[PDB]
Amino acid sequence: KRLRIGITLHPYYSYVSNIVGDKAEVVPLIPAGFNPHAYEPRAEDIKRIGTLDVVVLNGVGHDDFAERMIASSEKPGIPVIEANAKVPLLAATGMAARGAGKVVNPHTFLSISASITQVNTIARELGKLDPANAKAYTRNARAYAKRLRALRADALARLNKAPAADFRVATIHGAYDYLLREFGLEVTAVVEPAHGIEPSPSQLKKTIDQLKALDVKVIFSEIDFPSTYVETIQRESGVKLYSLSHISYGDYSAGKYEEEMARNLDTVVRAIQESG
Ligand SMILES: [Mn+2]
Ligand SMILES: [Mn+2]
Ligand SMILES: [Mn+2]
Ligand SMILES: [Mn+2]
Ligand SMILES: [Mn+2]
Ligand SMILES: [Mn+2]
Ligand SMILES: [Mn+2]
Ligand SMILES: [Mn+2]
Ligand SMILES: [Mn+2]
Ligand SMILES: [Mn+2]
Ligand SMILES: [Mn+2]
Ligand SMILES: [Mn+2]
Repeated sequence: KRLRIGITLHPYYSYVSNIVGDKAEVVPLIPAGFNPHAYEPRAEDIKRIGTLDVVVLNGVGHDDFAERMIASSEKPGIPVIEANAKVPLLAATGMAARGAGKVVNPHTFLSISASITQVNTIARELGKLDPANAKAYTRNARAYAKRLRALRADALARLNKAPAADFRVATIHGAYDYLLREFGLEVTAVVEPAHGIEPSPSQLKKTIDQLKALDVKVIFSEIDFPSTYVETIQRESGVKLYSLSHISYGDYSAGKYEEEMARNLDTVVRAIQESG
């Protein structure tokens, strides 16, 4: 004792740290500065799972590497918190065609409302494991949710007018479908054919031709692990470029999620305000 809680992605470090405080230890599975899309399990990181009591998973497609790390560890039967067990999932593409047709968008963590649902699931499941700190977990979860709710409200407060009917939005990476739904907006197109997959020159050309035909106004690119082909899209479509954070780069911290979500929500507001 204390509880040793494993995490996979940076947003989950933030949720858990804000729920536990000093009552437990938040242990990242994979190193800081690693790209979760590129990550291939290492004996190094698999060997630390044996020191944990519970692992908090996204479990809906953004941390399959962790399910394999646990399976290859000293604790293959380690208690697991399915953080998205009560989150309604969007079925955004793709995962391609001749692999898996229509799948689930695993970026629930890039939503304020689905974040609050995840925070509540984690605080309840940790409460069941650590009954002595169940009250503190719940108190801290409610207070974190109030700050997440205020973050969204204060960002939307900056929006004078709703986007026009012709306001179409595209993204490089299919991470922002949940974020944009907070504005009542839909992503017209995703450039990546499947999650974390680079398009072929022919696939990129077809997409550029679709952004031009569909009159897409703005494109949301990556700050974290940027792509080489975004300037080609700029050079061929005449679409305005804005960048968003996937909350996957740098050091793990409690504040990281709310710091980067505030910047994301302000970038989306700036993109709307700059449409008129
Ligand atoms: Mn304990
Ligand atoms: Mn559990
Ligand atoms: Mn808090
Ligand atoms: Mn996707
Ligand atoms: Mn992703
Ligand atoms: Mn919508
Ligand atoms: Mn959408
Ligand atoms: Mn696609
Ligand atoms: Mn390419
Ligand atoms: Mn065309
Ligand atoms: Mn990019
Ligand atoms: Mn910290």
